[PDB]
Amino acid sequence: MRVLVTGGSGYIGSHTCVQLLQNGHDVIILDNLCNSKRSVLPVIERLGGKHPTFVEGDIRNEALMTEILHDHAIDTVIHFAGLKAVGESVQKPLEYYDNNVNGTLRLISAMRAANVKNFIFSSSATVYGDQPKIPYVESFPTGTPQSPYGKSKLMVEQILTDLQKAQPDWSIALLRYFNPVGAHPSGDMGEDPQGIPNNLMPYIAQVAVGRRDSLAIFGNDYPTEDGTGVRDYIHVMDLADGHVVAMEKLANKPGVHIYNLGAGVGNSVLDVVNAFSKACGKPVNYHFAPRREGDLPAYWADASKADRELNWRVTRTLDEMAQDTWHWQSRHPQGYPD
Amino acid sequence: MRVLVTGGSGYIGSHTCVQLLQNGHDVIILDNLCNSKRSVLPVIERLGGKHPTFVEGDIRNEALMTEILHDHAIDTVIHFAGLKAVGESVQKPLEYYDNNVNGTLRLISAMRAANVKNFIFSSSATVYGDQPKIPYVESFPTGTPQSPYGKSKLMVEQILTDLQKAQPDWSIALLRYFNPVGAHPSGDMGEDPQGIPNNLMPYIAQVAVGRRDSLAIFGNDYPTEDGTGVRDYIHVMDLADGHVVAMEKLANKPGVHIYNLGAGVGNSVLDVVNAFSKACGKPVNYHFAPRREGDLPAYWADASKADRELNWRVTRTLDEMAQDTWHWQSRHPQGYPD
Ligand SMILES: NC(=O)c1ccc[n+]([C@@H]2O[C@H](COP(=O)([O-])OP(=O)(O)OC[C@H]3O[C@@H](n4cnc5c(N)ncnc54)[C@H](O)[C@@H]3O)[C@@H](O)[C@H]2O)c1
Ligand SMILES: NC(=O)c1ccc[n+]([C@@H]2O[C@H](COP(=O)([O-])OP(=O)(O)OC[C@H]3O[C@@H](n4cnc5c(N)ncnc54)[C@H](O)[C@@H]3O)[C@@H](O)[C@H]2O)c1
Ligand SMILES: O=c1ccn([C@@H]2O[C@H](COP(=O)(O)OP(=O)(O)O[C@H]3O[C@H](CO)[C@@H](O)[C@H](O)[C@@H]3O)[C@@H](O)[C@H]2O)c(=O)[nH]1
Ligand SMILES: O=c1ccn([C@@H]2O[C@H](COP(=O)(O)OP(=O)(O)O[C@H]3O[C@H](CO)[C@@H](O)[C@H](O)[C@@H]3O)[C@@H](O)[C@H]2O)c(=O)[nH]1
Ligand code: NA
Ligand code: NA
Ligand code: NA
Ligand code: NA
Ligand code: NA
Ligand code: NA
Repeated sequence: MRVLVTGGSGYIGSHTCVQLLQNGHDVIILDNLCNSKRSVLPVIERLGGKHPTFVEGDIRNEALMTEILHDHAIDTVIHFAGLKAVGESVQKPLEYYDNNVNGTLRLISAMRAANVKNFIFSSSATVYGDQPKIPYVESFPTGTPQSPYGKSKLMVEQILTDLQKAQPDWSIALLRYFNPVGAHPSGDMGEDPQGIPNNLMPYIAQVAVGRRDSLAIFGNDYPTEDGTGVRDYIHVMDLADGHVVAMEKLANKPGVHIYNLGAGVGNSVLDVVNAFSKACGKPVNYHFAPRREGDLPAYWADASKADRELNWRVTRTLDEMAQDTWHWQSRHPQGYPD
Repeated sequence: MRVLVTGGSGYIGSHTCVQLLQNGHDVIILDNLCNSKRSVLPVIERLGGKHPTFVEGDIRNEALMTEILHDHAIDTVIHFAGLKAVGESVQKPLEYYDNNVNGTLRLISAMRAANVKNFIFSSSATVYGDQPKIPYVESFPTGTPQSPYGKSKLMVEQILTDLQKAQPDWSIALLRYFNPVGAHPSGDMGEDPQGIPNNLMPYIAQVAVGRRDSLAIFGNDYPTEDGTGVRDYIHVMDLADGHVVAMEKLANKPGVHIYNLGAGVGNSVLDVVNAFSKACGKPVNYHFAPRREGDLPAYWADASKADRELNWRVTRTLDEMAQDTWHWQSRHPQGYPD
């Protein structure tokens, strides 16, 4: 298939592009490079074994989106582009609503203009809100996310759902990600955050590489087995594969197809730290700090639906996630080159 | 004060502009004329007794909004511009999200750019969703509106709230309207819908003027006193006055000030019909049809908060609403001239 991958040079998108190319699809990447570098391009082509076309541009530019869609005879669009720092979203809400809500709106408006009707959206478990019932199931009603970022994802899901109702021939997948971690097994592609990493895995990796002192563990008084927060970590390669399958199986299948993409099990902060210490060959330094504002104690996905309907399930383990992260971190301590 | 009134040539905005001018404020109207005519301009100035500047343009045009704000040294913005047909929103969701969500976002982004920090937003009781508890109180958590239009209003309220949190010097009023009806007492300004009117009052008026056959009363089996739906109708002049007071009293008062603007009492469809028959001097023809998809049986506002905090309450009655509507309808059967 001919697929436009917005945000294709970013963390999740880069890995997904490699898997798509490996499956022989024709890939066009659209990215504004605000949170990624052109230096990943050659890696995607190498690892993917096929050349992906790259277009530098912004999803907010509807005219350009329309032109790309038409120009490349796109059949389906996988939408990863957006802003995603939770804390920053609190500080700079407008930028989040503009990039995520308006950005997706401009993109789907371009699709309508170009007669493209297959879409895959990067959603998040944040949409479940403060749900006491765990694991989270797609049949649960959504809640109210506590950050502008989380809200922006739920708003997009709603707009997409209304769009599908109005244009019933569309096939739209709402893929709710849990906690993406890991890196391509080659150790040559991975997450390359700029500045202070906000997520657990990269933070741990930077502590391990000797860039950071100690991992601050946000809270040790949670009602969990070891007192630390519990989450569903999913290897980026398993996520990538899930996108390829969703794209291939849902194309031209009208509806709003919602799937949680997670491992279906929870792991604590200590569990993750322990796995990383093992992977890097030295104890990861850490300390206990106060609970992070708004975090829940524990949640993970119920991934039965995707297994049943798409025959998809994760295959990489927690150790692999840690190992692959360390390999990338260690092989490319400065990330992608400028 | 220097106030930019978006959507100022529309139904509610025109009346509000007259009241503002009467209070000696400097008014700049911004409207794209998609649902109004320049012919109302002269009426606003005449009835307002002062000239309001008019700018033809779209709230989606951030650069233009910024320029206007600066150019006119605006102190506060009252935002009425947007799309508001419920049924159409179901059929054309994108247009609604673009005009309402992106439109407001572009406008407030322009405000930030121009250092304007006082805002008044046209919200709706639709934000309460399917709330069994009536009357509706501002302290109730919001619900889930059932149309793209309703959702778009709740999304905007959320974005505005996050914006205020991020820029705490802002003063933002979220004015939740119930059912605006009525017309200026002069009979020379009023609601001028194009095509089939979607709301009860104008529909009744068109039946009365002899344009329409019969009023279809959506449902007669509701658990209400007469079996017809019950709502909170508020005279557009009372609404107008509430906007002037909110603007004057909340300017420079940091926070998110939420107020329901309603009469605080419910009236049935029959009650409204009866009032209109009385006003026009002939029985209004009507019949019973099936319930309208998604309508609730009965709801009205709890307007105590606005009374207490702003010393505002409605003063026009249901008969006045009907009388004023008939006077306008009858004096200007073709509405505003092309
Ligand atoms: N990583 C996670 O923990 C997480 C959790 C849930 C959901 N998501 C979502 O998955 C998607 C991918 O996340 P990621 O971890 O790969 O992040 P990322 O920052 O690595 O990837 C996003 C990419 O989008 C690009 N981009 C940003 N705004 C753009 C715009 N307006 N126009 C064009 N390109 C633009 C960035 O330059 C970057 O390459 C995002 O939508 C994110 O919100 C990620
Ligand atoms: N009338 C009601 O029953 C009702 C109920 C709740 C809330 N509201 C809200 O109150 C506000 C006023 O409603 P109204 O009854 O006066 O409607 P209206 O249609 O008469 O007024 C809206 C005005 O906005 C203008 N406009 C529309 N899109 C625009 C854009 N992108 N840029 C610039 N101008 C634009 C239209 O030309 C029109 O003059 C709207 O936000 C509406 O959603 C009205
Ligand atoms: O320095 C750190 C970072 C994280 N944590 C803890 O580790 C867990 C995972 O934290 P992380 O920030 O990586 O993800 P979250 O589970 O809090 O958030 C998930 O959901 C939000 C949206 O709600 C996304 O933005 C994130 O990328 C992620 O998918 C949590 O228990 C957090 O308290 C620490 O103790 N120290
Ligand atoms: O031809 C008509 C029109 C309306 N009605 C009835 O009259 C009442 C008022 O209907 P209307 O459509 O005017 O307003 P609503 O109360 O249904 O909707 C209110 O809330 C929505 C948002 O949810 C706004 O868009 C509307 O302008 C209005 O403020 C309802 O019981 C409706 O069933 C009829 O019986 N026949
Ligand atoms: Na339709
Ligand atoms: Na960063
Ligand atoms: Na670097
Ligand atoms: Na802040
Ligand atoms: Na109309
Ligand atoms: Na007319």
